[PDB]
Amino acid sequence: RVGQVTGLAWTEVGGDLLTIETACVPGKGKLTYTGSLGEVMQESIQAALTVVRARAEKLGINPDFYEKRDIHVHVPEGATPKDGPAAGIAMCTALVSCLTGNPVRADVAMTGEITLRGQVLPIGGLKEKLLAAHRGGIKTVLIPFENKRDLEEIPDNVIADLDIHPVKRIEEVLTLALQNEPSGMQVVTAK
Amino acid sequence: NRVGQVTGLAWTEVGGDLLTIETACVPGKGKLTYTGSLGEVMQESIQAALTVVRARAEKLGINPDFYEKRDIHVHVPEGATPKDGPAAGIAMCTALVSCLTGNPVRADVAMTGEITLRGQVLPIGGLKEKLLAAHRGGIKTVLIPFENKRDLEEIPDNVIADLDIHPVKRIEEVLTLALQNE
Amino acid sequence: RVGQVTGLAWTEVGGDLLTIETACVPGKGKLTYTGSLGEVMQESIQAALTVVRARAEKLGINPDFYEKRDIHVHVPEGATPKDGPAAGIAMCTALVSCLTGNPVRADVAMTGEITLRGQVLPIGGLKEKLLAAHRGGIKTVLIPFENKRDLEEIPDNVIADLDIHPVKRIEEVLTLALQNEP
Amino acid sequence: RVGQVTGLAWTEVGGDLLTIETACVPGKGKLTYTGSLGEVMQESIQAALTVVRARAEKLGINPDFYEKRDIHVHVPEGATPKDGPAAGIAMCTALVSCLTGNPVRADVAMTGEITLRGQVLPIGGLKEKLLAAHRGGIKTVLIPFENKRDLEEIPDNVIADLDIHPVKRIEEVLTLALQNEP
Amino acid sequence: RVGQVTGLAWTEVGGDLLTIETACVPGKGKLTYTGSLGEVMQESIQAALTVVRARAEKLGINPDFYEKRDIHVHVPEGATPKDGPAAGIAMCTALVSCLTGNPVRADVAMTGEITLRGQVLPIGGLKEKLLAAHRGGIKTVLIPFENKRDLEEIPDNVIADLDIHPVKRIEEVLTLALQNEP
Amino acid sequence: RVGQVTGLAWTEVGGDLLTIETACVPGKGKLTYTGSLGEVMQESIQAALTVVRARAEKLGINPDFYEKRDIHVHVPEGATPKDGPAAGIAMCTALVSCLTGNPVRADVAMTGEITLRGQVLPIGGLKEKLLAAHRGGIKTVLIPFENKRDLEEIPDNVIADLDIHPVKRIEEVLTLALQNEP
Repeated sequence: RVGQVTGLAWTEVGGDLLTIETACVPGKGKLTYTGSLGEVMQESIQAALTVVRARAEKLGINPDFYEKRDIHVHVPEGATPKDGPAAGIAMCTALVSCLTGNPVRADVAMTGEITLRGQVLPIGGLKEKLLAAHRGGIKTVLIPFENKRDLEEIPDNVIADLDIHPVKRIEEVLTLALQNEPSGMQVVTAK
Repeated sequence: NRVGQVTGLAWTEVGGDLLTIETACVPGKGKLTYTGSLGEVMQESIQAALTVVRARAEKLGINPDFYEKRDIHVHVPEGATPKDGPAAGIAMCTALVSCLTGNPVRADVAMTGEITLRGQVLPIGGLKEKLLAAHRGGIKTVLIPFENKRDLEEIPDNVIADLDIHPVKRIEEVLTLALQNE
Repeated sequence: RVGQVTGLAWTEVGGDLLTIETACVPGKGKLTYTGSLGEVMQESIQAALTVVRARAEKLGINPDFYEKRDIHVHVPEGATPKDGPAAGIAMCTALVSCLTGNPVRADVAMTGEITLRGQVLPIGGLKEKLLAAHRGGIKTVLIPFENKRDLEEIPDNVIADLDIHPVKRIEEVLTLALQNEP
Repeated sequence: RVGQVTGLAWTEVGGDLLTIETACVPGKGKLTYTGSLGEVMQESIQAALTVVRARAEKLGINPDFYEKRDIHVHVPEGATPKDGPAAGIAMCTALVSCLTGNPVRADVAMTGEITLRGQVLPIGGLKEKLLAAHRGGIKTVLIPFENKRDLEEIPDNVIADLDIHPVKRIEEVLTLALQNEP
Repeated sequence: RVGQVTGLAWTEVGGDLLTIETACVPGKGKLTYTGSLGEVMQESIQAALTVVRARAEKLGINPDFYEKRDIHVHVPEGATPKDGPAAGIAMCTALVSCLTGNPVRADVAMTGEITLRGQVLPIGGLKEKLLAAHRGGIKTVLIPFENKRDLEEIPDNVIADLDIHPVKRIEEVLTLALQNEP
Repeated sequence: RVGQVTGLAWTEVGGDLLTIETACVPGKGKLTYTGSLGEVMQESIQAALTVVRARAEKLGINPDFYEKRDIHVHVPEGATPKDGPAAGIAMCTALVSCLTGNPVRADVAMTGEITLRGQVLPIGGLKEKLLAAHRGGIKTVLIPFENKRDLEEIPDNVIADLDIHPVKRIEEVLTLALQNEP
């Protein structure tokens, strides 16, 4: 799906999984975000968007086009309170996909705090996040490189059904989550 | 006549029930306003409904730039009744499509369901009380989310007898069923 | 010019007579509303303006008047809290009068909740309102159609002194309350 | 004396007197009101300003002043909370004076609530206001006509050196308060 | 493009020595204020600005400086809550200094509330303020004319060491505080 | 590298090493501050921002940047509350870096309240801030000149390892923090 990403982050009912949605429609450069989102999660969307815009050239988003779009990120179920920083890289991925028409890869989830520099910072509650992904039949989860330590204390039955890809930067997350290569143009070389 | 109207079933502090969702779309400059003693969740459902229409504007027969040329006012009477939740979403989407196209809505049809940006219809809570309101209100046909079908067993036989309940998965089905012309 | 209508609506000390004032001078589209107005009454003014906007051409108003008018709705006494939806039809009438220069009738008061579609919904406290009109020497009162039931309990002399007209729709209100044609 | 008017209105310390000040310099139509003003007094300013706009042509003011002048109302002492509607006719007078160069008259004070139609409505605590006028060497006081009967329960000596003019309409206030025929 | 004055005004610590800063960088008329300022102090900034604007021609400031400058008034220490009207004459001084390039004499501190007419009104806590100027090594202090009596209850040993200039109007403050005659 | 500064400031636990980020992409002047920042810290960003504007020309910065760029200051970790004025010089450094493309030295940490005139004011918690820098591998720390006295009671081993540069003004800060001469 274009603009749809599965994040793992905190909701009232524990650190469940989140179905993030995004729309990029004819407009005037307005950003709106909804889904009973707490302050910290809101700010993660703002950080995620700035990350995209700072990388517009590499990702092929023209500023002309971007200022003629409104963006709405919505996170159903609408009434469920969600919060925290851990959907950061999912917001970013969703927004790149939304702006470029680049479909998100099926059966991937991701968790991690985004920074303006593109670094994926570690999150809390990896146990229950991975539990939620397993429960949902997710096949591949992207997690912060720096949470690799936390995999040890997770039951090996859940670990077995999940393909875990620890990531350090947003460029890697995008290559792992989107169908087409989001950064640059493709050069073929032969030896 | 730039005002769409649709019978919704949604939560109210006087026991969540039958409401008319209204949506006007007069000449303007792309301002959204919403009224009716709405809680935050319901307010956000209006945003989501709008976005569904804006994204599907061509497939729906609406000018894709309609939003620069129109003001949108969504109102949910009765005006003093505190109301909330996502269950009016598909009614808001329908009202807005009606308002912009001139296609009237069937007054004998009511609807309940959370809408997503992807045009899917998600399940709601308190289906009993919703369907009770549709029954008491003399509504003929109710659209409910497909995932609320299992909830239909707890509904009293006489309400199931009275009401033609059509479960829906997508906004497409909603519009086909609720709008008079297409 | 200055639009001026007598409504019956809730104040801190109960339902009472309110002088609703409107000014609509050349401008850029600003809406201001004052009078120690609670949020519900504020929303009723928004609803009333939308009704007018949606009927602009039928009413003979340039449909882009909102681009070139500022509108100030004010409800004295300034210090007295007021609230609820029952001035809706008065607000609409005041707006129409001001924007068309069609003066409001002498000795008419009105109570009733407006909706964007133009249906007039019933209000509470009709007895207190009708008593206030009667004490104030008002000759004609427009009430919502679904308040006909509340007339039984009104003192007989009050019913006899007042000309009471139940209305279903805003068009009826404008025809009865405005001095000229519409 | 231009744009400077003595109002009589409520302050947190009493019904004290108010030195209302105004500035109106070329700009984009900014409106600023300061002086620890409560919501009701702020609302009286908006009412006063709409009355001026509605009458701009008859008062010698260019009606585009809303877009060509920045207006600042300020009521020292800055930290003293002030509120209520009773400075309404003082605000209207201040604004007219500021916008036409017409100085207010020495030793005049005024109290009265303003309506959009220009009627002056009665106020409370008249005795305290007249006392503040007396202690302030005010020789002429404008008051609402409906406060005439309140002059009875005020004593002989706190009035005998005050020239009290009960007024019904804003025109009368402006004629009495300003130096040149408005 | 940064003016600097030492004021004496109320802080959460007490009415102390305070560096009031103002920048006036090229721009399009935005006003920015920071320094943990309470609402009364913010309003004193608005009065100060209006005073400078009303007198721009006299002072040698280009008219329409408010079209072409952004103004930022900051009062360190950033975390210390401050409030009241007493920095008013210091804000005026800083703004005139920023706009004209006329440096402020660092041997001068000042306190006083400013009115739109340029009058200086008396302030509170004179004792604390003059003690903090003395402790701070300030030679000269400007105070409201009406605060003269208050000197009599401040230790004579402190007051003997201060060159105190009681002032009625903003012109007197600008002549005393600005290095070059404005 | 560019638009990235290591600060020492206040934090809900008490550690104090802060990773300050900035971006300044093409836009229309929007300003966004995130990272759970308290109001005093946000004001320090506004102060820092005006410092850059005042000096834009000297720093090679296009003075149009304030309406031509969108500036985002973010301080992870996103969830951790942060406040106080002690990141002011860091915020200024981060902003200058971003707008010039001049990389910040990764071996430098800093702490210091900033003023509109560019002076660096003393902060609190020096002992805890320096211990954070000692533990965290930083080689050079910029501290306000007036905190020199606080080094006396900090343990020798935490300071023996650090190159501590006490600074009075932002110009020093920028020379020592940035890779290429500002």
